Amino acid sequence: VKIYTKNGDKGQTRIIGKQILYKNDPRVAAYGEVDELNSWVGYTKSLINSHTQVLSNELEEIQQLLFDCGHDLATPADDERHSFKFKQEQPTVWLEEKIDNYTQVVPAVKKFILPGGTQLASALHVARTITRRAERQIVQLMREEQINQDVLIFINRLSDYFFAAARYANYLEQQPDMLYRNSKDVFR
Amino acid sequence: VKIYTKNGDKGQTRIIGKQILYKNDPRVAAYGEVDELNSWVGYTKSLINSHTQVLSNELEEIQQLLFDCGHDLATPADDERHSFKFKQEQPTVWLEEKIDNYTQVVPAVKKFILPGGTQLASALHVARTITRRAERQIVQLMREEQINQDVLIFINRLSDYFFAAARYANYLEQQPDMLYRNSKDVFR
Amino acid sequence: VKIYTKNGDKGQTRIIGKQILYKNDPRVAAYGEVDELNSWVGYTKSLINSHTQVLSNELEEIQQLLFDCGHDLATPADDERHSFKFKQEQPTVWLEEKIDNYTQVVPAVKKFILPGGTQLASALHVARTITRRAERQIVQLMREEQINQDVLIFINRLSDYFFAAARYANYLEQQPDMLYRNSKDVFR
Ligand SMILES: Nc1ncnc2c1ncn2[C@@H]1O[C@H](COP(=O)(O)OP(=O)(O)OP(=O)(O)O)[C@@H](O)[C@H]1O
Ligand SMILES: Nc1ncnc2c1ncn2[C@@H]1O[C@H](COP(=O)(O)OP(=O)(O)OP(=O)(O)O)[C@@H](O)[C@H]1O
Ligand SMILES: Nc1ncnc2c1ncn2[C@@H]1O[C@H](COP(=O)(O)OP(=O)(O)OP(=O)(O)O)[C@@H](O)[C@H]1O
Ligand SMILES: [K+]
Ligand SMILES: [K+]
Ligand SMILES: [K+]
Ligand SMILES: [Mg+2]
Ligand SMILES: [Mg+2]
Ligand SMILES: [Mg+2]
Repeated sequence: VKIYTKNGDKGQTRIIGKQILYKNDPRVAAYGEVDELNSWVGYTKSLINSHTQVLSNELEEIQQLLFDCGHDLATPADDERHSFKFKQEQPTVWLEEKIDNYTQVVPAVKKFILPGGTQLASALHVARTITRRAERQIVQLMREEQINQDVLIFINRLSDYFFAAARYANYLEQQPDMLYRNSKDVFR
Repeated sequence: VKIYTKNGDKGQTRIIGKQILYKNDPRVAAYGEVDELNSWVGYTKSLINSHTQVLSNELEEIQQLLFDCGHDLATPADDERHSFKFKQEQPTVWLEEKIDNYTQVVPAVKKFILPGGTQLASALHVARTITRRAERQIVQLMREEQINQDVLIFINRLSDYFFAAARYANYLEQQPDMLYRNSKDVFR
Repeated sequence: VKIYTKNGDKGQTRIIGKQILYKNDPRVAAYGEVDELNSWVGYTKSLINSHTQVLSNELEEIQQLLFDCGHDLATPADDERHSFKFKQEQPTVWLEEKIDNYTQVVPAVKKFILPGGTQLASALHVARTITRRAERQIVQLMREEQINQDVLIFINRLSDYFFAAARYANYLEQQPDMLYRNSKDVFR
């Protein structure tokens, strides 16, 4: 079992189906960024402590979902042999219930917060912004190729999830959020 | 209060003013990368310990400044309703005094250093390179649209600040820097 | 000694040789991403503990090699004054022996694993995906300019190294890997 095949040494790689693409192709970038997010989520999960244990399981669940998302991003819409498997409905509602819960429990802001606080909250804000980077790449792909739009819906919602969870993480250790000092009242 | 509006589910988003852009638009990428840097800085700040407490306040200050920078990056130069608020002068001189101080105190190198050392120093080198990534995106934007050039000045200087602070962080725990073994004498 | 020259304040910068490029130029991005990887590796190394000490030296070695790689990426192929110095052969075989060893020792999977586990294993998966991001940028450069193809070979192999090392890191603390629940048997 050798994970190195050396077939990518010239800069091309296989997607799902028969097509090979350059490694910088917008599709390869899209699921590559999802993979980087997925690794970051694993890193974030590794920072869980006794105050923040309640977040551990859902972070693992998100990793499972990001594999499902990446699968579809790797799959051309006109590949006869492979189909999209990701359905946004249940995963996205699941995220929304957590955003709702976490928004309700934490102290309310009007103003932008500094992305920071505890190590876990800060890692969740990093997750938030990597998710947003991945989303930009998914949009890049979408503008050139037919994608499963369900992935974009979920990935969009997911960065709201990470924002909400980051604030929740601070709340779980009673670390106050800090406000952006020049912020207008932006959350309504 | 629902932070999820679902208006971005199709890949477009509002900037400051009335314009909507695709999420992968160079402007949205520019302030998105600034936001990722901002989250990283929060993460770096969360790693401060009793040896490195002297760096905590300025890292928070940098977060405030990155919100000011992102505001202007989000604002088209011909938006009648919104103006640039960021002025580079004082923030950049403030960075320069710290670069000066930190450069003076730490052991002098000629040669490239390995970006590493303590956890905080290493996080500061990560900050350095995320700042540089954000700067590249700001330049991408600048080549297509009129930006507040003050933001570029500050963001340029900021990666020098993170280099200097990373070396300072090592010095604060008396962790020696390691040299790149094939380095020419590059700092003069 | 002032590391800030202010010459890049307008968005252009020098490469090796006489050429100046915009900071978002594909070459500047390529070695800039290598620099971000290099900083991440330093961060990963800073997470080493008594269980994982055996990985510390090779991570430092990888930092040395990434400087060698970046040098060549910074060097145009037709620069009369500067030459490529990186040779892939020995560094890449060195990576392969470690991939082999680490693959052999850890429990075998068929299926995709969640990128996660201990803090160090998770950081190694982050390294894996930053390496892959850098590789995409190196390919972007290659499609426009003649590069030292040895760098691409090594950088390709390196993300396999980080995958193998991440699994090894889990094994060193006896943290089980978790499988992607919808994975097909992909490793053969
Ligand atoms: N740099 C990269 N960024 C994102 N995705 C990649 C990258 N390289 C390959 N891929 C995708 O992820 C899968 C696994 O990567 P892998 O390294 O095995 O591919 P490869 O580089 O083509 O092969 P090899 O590394 O054996 O030469 C590939 O089949 C491809 O779909
Ligand atoms: N992926 C992204 N990367 C960077 N910036 C973004 C991204 N998506 C939106 N933005 C910018 O940041 C602000 C807040 O993001 P937000 O998620 O609220 O926007 P949206 O995705 O358009 O809306 P929603 O998530 O409610 O559907 C936006 O108004 C826009 O200026
Ligand atoms: N944002 C960036 N991303 C990646 N590489 C960069 C970036 N800016 C400069 N470089 C490269 O790295 C080297 C060091 O960066 P440095 O900040 O010293 O350059 P500069 O911005 O042109 O100068 P200064 O910061 O003094 O105005 C440069 O010579 C150039 O090769
Ligand atoms: K491989
Ligand atoms: K939102
Ligand atoms: K500089
Ligand atoms: Mg959104
Ligand atoms: Mg500079
Ligand atoms: Mg490969």
